[PDB]
Amino acid sequence: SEVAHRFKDLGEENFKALVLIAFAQYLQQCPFEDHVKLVNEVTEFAKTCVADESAENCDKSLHTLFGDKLCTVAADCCAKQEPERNECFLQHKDDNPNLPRLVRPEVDVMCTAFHDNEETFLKKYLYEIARRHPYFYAPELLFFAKRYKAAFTECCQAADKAACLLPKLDELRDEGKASSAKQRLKCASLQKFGERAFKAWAVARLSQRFPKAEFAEVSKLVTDLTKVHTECCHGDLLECADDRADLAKYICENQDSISSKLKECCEKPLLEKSHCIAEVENDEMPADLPSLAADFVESKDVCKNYAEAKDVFLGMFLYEYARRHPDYSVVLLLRLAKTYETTLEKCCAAADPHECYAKVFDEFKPLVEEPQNLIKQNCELFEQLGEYKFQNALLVRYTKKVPQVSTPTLVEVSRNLGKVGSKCCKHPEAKRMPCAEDYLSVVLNQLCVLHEKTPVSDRVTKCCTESLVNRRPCFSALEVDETYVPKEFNAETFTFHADICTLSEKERQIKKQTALVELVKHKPKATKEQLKAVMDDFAAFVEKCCKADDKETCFAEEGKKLVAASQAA
Ligand SMILES: CCCc1oc(CCC(=O)O)c(C(=O)O)c1C
Ligand SMILES: CCCc1oc(CCC(=O)O)c(C(=O)O)c1C
Repeated sequence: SEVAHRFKDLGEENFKALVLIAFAQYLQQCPFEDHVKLVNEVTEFAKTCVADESAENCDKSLHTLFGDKLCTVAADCCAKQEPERNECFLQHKDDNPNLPRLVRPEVDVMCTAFHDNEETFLKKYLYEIARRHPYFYAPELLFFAKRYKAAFTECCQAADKAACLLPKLDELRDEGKASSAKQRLKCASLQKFGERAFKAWAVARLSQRFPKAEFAEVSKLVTDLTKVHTECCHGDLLECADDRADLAKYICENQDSISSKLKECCEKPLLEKSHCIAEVENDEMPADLPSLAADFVESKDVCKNYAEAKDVFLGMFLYEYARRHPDYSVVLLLRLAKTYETTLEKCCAAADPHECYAKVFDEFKPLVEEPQNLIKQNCELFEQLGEYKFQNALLVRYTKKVPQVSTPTLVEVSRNLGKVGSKCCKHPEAKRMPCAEDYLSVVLNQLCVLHEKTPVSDRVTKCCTESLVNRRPCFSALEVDETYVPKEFNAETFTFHADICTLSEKERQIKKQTALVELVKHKPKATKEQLKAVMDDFAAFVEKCCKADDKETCFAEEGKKLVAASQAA
């Protein structure tokens, strides 16, 4: 029995949680009650299996069972069988489910609901997160849940909870979104590009983090990590969590052979141990390391070694280059590796290979400078404009690049891209590139998966599917879509009401940014000069109307003077 297997390994508490997440992720629209129902029914069945490992259908695979249990509450998907049936669900996951925004009751109600029923208050948290983020890294969701519990458990018995809980909950919402985004990139890499693409990413990333580890060690770590994510991304949450535990054990047992910063991590609870290991900083770089040119460009055996085991050889190149460049972003290292490979492919087919591939490092110089100049520029701009204005600048840029993309996606993607400014610019040159460019890769992947749902721009498609590692350079190279036909104004789109006054300070900027997008789509060829001079107007329209006697009509009146002056510029 497979269910029995995993149950013992995970226990009843984790087993129940993971199954709840699996269900909320497949059928995101179904109510909490129903999932809870199916979870218990499934959990009890598991209990009978532990005992009689041949009872009902304890012989079956998790998918069969899980699928049949969901099919008692959903249709075409359920008509199919085994493989096809499961693939069906995976394809129907919704990255942008039409779910009501989630509002949180006053501190008092929460603590009551938490204290009264603790298991229920937590199961609902997992449910509400899993259904909105169909790809959240399961094992990590269990880690946030405990952290969530610790928040209430501590803050509800204090002097002023509002002050103690609200903050800690915000820190959790944000970090939970970042995590969700990082994991969405991992699944997309695996699902749209193949495991080879993910392995390459892992080697480079783990080699930067574990500089002292041996190639054969990193390779072992990479092979295992790949399996973990291959399972979590395919919906095999139980085995994923299981496998992820093993990997954490291994790493801790063999610390000395991997990194010296793993100590603090291995001295804590499972869930906290895994999370800690995944986020540990880079170990110090080994002292006396030879020059890369030695074994990779000067040696005359290059082509022979490349021919013998193209995969191991390139893998070794990446590890060697990555380990000594924690200052480079993972995508840049992958671009370098791609450049080196392309060179051996053509060069090793020449008369004198050596001569041909002798200057490959001169091919790197341009690739290393592009990212550095981009970062240097944009951080200088960020420092001058501040976050809000920087996001506006990016908003104008991206809309002009890909005007067809829906206004909600553009606004979300641009705001996020703009956060790269606060998140990375404060770091010194040395750590800026990994921070900025790898973060940009997560954000642009967001754009790509949201866009794939309803394609409207061949330019977004091409840049999203051509190369995983070149996405950022592809997007940056775009300027203005010259074939784009300007949109025609819509009264409703630019009519500001008094309801924007109740909305939070941020919910306002968001509205103004939404208006800026619509503007740009209407006047692509407009300049940043006019745009600014118009934005400041909208600001005025809010302050007036919002504080001017009983006026819900000012919105139509003040809005009239607005559009009038807006149609003029
Ligand atoms: C095996 C090395 C430690 C490690 O690293 C990662 C990826 C973190 C990242 O993406 O940078 C994980 C994980 O995904 O669970 C673990 C465990
Ligand atoms: C901090 C980096 C974020 C960033 O900055 C730019 C402006 C580049 C330029 O000045 O051309 C882009 C982009 O064009 O896509 C991105 C992404």
